[PDB]
Amino acid sequence: NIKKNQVMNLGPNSKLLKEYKSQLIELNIEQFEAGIGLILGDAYIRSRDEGKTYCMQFEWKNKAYMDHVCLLYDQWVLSPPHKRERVNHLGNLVITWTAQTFKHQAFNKLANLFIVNNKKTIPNNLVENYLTPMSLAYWFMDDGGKWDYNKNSTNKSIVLNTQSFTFEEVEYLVKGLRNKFQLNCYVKINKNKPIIYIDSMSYLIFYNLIKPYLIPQMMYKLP
DNA sequence: ACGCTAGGGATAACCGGGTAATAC
DNA sequence: GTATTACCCGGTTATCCCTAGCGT
Ligand SMILES: [Ca+2]
Ligand SMILES: [Ca+2]
Ligand SMILES: [Ca+2]
Repeated sequence: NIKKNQVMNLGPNSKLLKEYKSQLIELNIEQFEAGIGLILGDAYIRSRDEGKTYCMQFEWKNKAYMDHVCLLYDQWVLSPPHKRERVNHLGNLVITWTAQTFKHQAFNKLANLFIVNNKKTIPNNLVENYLTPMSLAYWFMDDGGKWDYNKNSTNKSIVLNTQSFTFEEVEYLVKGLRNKFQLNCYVKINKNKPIIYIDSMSYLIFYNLIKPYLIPQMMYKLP
């Protein structure tokens, strides 16, 4: 075999790199299930060879969450998280962490569920067939948040920020969330765009499913 | 009198493209 | 000189959080 450490400094077209990539066949169960939530959430899955191979790009503010995701698909990620620091139009410095997998056919397994002809879509019964408690956990760590950010609140309502998807796509996601996980949720409007509102009634049932995957530095997102 | 929204803001993400390092 | 491609860019804004002030 070939160790990861031997190709953590070699160039992109390295012979030893390609032989290491041939040793890896598919994503493991944890990498696929989490991938679902990540692609629904904050991750970006892309092909440059028109569908032959795919890779995932990551960018987050939270260094620790970036570290956790990098460790997940450890064998798919060559480098440690890289730091950016950019100046925006106001003239403010913005600190963010970035990382990416190498391209590999194993990622086609994930991308074939979302990317159809360049543009990302959501299949009719995605949640019912593919979304697991682990998928919901990473999706929450990406898009999750509170409904009530007022200090001192009895409202334990969860929100999933899905402003990028169409109202139809989100409506279908709500159908899955209600049926598979018995969640009292529905679509709400924010900036003329859809979000998933989870009622405080289903908070216990939602928390129990995502407990065995949550990281401490992401516990602030919970009410 | 104050809980709870809808409205809003400066990000914290998401998109592709460019490049610099190997193979032949 | 052309193919390959992980790492690194810049464009750009929908995000997650914050809160005015509405509604009872
Ligand atoms: Ca997201
Ligand atoms: Ca996020
Ligand atoms: Ca976005």
